[PDB]
Amino acid sequence: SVKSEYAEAAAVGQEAVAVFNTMKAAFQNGDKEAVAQYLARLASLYTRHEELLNRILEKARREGNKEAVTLMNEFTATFQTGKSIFNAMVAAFKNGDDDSFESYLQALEKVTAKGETLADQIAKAL
Ligand SMILES: O=C(O)c1cc2sccc2s1
Repeated sequence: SVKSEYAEAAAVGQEAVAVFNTMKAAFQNGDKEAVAQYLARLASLYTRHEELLNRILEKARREGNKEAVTLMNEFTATFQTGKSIFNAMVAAFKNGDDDSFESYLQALEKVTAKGETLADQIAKAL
C-alpha cells in the first residue's frame, strides 16, 4: 500500500539521520576520511528517499487523495531545500571551507527539524 511504502521511505530517511549525526561527530573530530565516506553514503540515501517520495506523491495523485497530495507537495518542496543545502555542504568539504561546512550543517539540521510535523502528517493522511 502507499502507507507501507511511506513507512519504508520514513526508514530510509531515518538512516540518513543516523549517518548524518555520525558524520557531524567525525567532522568535529577532524576525521576527513570518515566524513568523505559518510557524505557519499548520505548522497545515496537522499537519492533513494527522493525517489520513494516521488512514487508516493504520484500514487496519491493517481488515487485522487487530495489532502495527501497537498501535504506531499509541501514536503517534497522542503526536501529540495535540504538537498540544495546538502549539496552546498558537499562542495564546502571538497573546497576545504570548514566555515561554510559548519554553517550548512546547522542549516540542514534546522530544515530537517522543521519538516517533521509534516512528515508525521503524511503518515496519517495516506
Ligand atoms: O532524506 C532525509 O529525510 C534526510 C537527509 C538528511 S541529511 C540531515 C538530515 C536529513 S533528513
